[PDB]
This record gives sequence, C-alpha cells and structure tokens, in this order.
Amino acid sequence: MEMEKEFEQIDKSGSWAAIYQDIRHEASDFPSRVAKLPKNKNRNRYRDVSPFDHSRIKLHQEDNDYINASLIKMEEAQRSYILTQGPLPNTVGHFWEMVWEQKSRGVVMLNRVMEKGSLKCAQYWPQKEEKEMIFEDTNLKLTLISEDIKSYYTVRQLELENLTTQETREILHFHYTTWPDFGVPESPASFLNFLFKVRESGSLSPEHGPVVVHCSAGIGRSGTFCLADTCLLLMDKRKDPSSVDIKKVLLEMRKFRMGLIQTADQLRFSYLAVIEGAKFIM
Ligand SMILES: CC(C)(CO)NC(=O)c1cccc(Cl)c1
Ligand SMILES: CC(C)(CO)NC(=O)c1cccc(Cl)c1
Ligand SMILES: CC(C)(CO)NC(=O)c1cccc(Cl)c1
Repeated sequence: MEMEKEFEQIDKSGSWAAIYQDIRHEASDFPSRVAKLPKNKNRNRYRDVSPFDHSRIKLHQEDNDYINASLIKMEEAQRSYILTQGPLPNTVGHFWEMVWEQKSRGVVMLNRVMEKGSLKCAQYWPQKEEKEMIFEDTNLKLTLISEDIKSYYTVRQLELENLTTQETREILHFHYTTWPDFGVPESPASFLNFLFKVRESGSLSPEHGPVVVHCSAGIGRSGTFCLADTCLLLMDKRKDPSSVDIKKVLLEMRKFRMGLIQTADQLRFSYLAVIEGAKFIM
C-alpha cells in the first residue's frame, strides 16, 4: 500500500502495536559473540543491545578492537551510517578513535546527557574553548572551536588532533536537544528541519566517511533518524515514489543492527516524518 493512506488505515483501526510486533517477529537474528566476551562487559551500556559480529565497527588496535557500534550500509539509497550507544566513562577515547579511523565528518546526538534524572551518556566533548580534552588511552586531543545554540538544536565546530601524527580535522557536532523525556514529539517539523541541516553540511555525503549517530542505546531515536533519511532519498531517486515501503526499509536496516525503532510510537512517528517530509521536498 501507499504510505499516507496505510497510515490513516492503521490509525483508524488502532493496530500500531500489532504492526510493530510483526516487525519484531520478522527481524534478523545474527550472532554477537564479541560483544558478550567477559572482557567487554564495561564497554556495553545495556546487556540486551549489542552489535552483530558481521557488521560491527572494529577499532584499529591489537589489544581490544571492540566498540558497541554498527555499520548500516544502504545499497540502493547509496548512504551509510554508523549507529552507536552514547559513550560510557571508559569508552570516550574509543569513540573519538572510531570517528578518526572511519574519516567521519559529523556526529549526530539525539539525547541530553541527563534525562529522567539519570545519566544517559558521558560528557564527551568540551564545553569551553579554553578547556580542551585529552584522551590519553587513544592519544587524541579535542577542542571546542565555536557553538551555535538554536531553539531545537545546537551545532558545534570541533577540532580533533591525532597527537601521534599531529594531523588535525574539523568535526561537526549536531545536537538535537528537545526530544521529550517520555514519548515522541507531537510534530515532526523540528526533527525534519534538523535532518536537513545535517544534510546541508555535507556530513552525509560520499566524500566523507559515514556519519556517527547516537542516542542512549543507539537503536531508538537513532533508528528514526536513519530510517527517515533513507526513505526520503529513495522517494527522490525512484520513478514511482509511492513504491517506497517503510516497513521493508526498516527490516533491511535491522539486518545490520538489532532493535532499530524501540516502540510502536516511534514507528508511527517515523511514518509521520516521512509523509510530511515528502511534501516539503517538492
Ligand atoms: C587514533 C590515534 C591514531 C590518534 O592518536 N590513536 C590511536 O590509534 C591509538 C589507539 C590506541 C592507543 C593509542 Cl596510544 C593510540
Ligand atoms: C578540513 C580538512 C582538510 C583538514 O583540514 N579535513 C578534515 O578536517 C577532515 C574531517 C573529517 C575527516 C577527514 Cl579525513 C578530514
Ligand atoms: C531542498 C529540498 C526541497 C529537497 O529537494 N528540501 C529541503 O530543503 C527541506 C528543508 C527542511 C525540511 C525539509 Cl522536509 C526539506
């Protein structure tokens, strides 16, 4: 079926939970043996969210190459994304090592450091120009260059230096700051505006390594971001845009990381975002 009318048909019939449970039943199951090794317990935020072995990002290190991060490679859309958990106190150096090694231009953050009164990820970037951060375990230096605070999101320019070679690179930090502590946003307008700002920066384009996107677990809000982006790109590329099937695209993405889209409300929000986005594109 088309999307907008499939949408109203699920709303009128109140069957979002049944649609979402079908997706969960049909989703891929692949091994995640490296994630479950005992030496990696303090590298995982949640025991039930792990990268598959076949698609995990490897650190270029011989001691321990493990990080909780996955490469989502979308062949028809010609887009790639790295989805990862919010960094932990003992993985902030690994996180920036990955950004460096994968040649990423941008980092997309969809959570606040504290939500619901608890810590959802480490404070992993510097908050003042004159107070830079040094990650001694991976030999990197990170400096805040500039910050632009808007009503729904903040964009930061960062300098990452490889202290071994003295090479430097400019990284863009795109921080969506207004996702509610509970539920999903009422309107997708600010989320779509944010997606378009990431696109306009070049961070999603083939002349760079894959964008790094995270929330707390790296599957819910993060899944919503890449699902909406890929669906809108396919609607632009194909002769018949009504052939784009968001459930099929989501199942394709779940070949590369488990659990993408965590609730039926996140599924409905993803439909809403793609529907409204497709009208603005033209
Ligand atoms: C990312 C770079 C190349 C930047 O200095 N660092 C490393 O690869 C690294 C990894 C593990 C340990 C240490 Cl000392 C450096
Ligand atoms: C702007 C320059 C030319 C360094 O001055 N390139 C980068 O900063 C950069 C950023 C991300 C990835 C990689 Cl490979 C390079
Ligand atoms: C340039 C086009 C028209 C794509 O062809 N779209 C946008 O610039 C845009 C901006 C904000 C929100 C949304 Cl959904 C689209």
